Amino acid sequence: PCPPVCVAQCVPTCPQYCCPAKRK
Repeated sequence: PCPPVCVAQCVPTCPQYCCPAKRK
């Protein structure tokens, strides 16, 4: 599951699938 720090920041500890990629 994605933690709030991943939603606000794409840190290295965060799961790649949770990182919010600014694109579409």
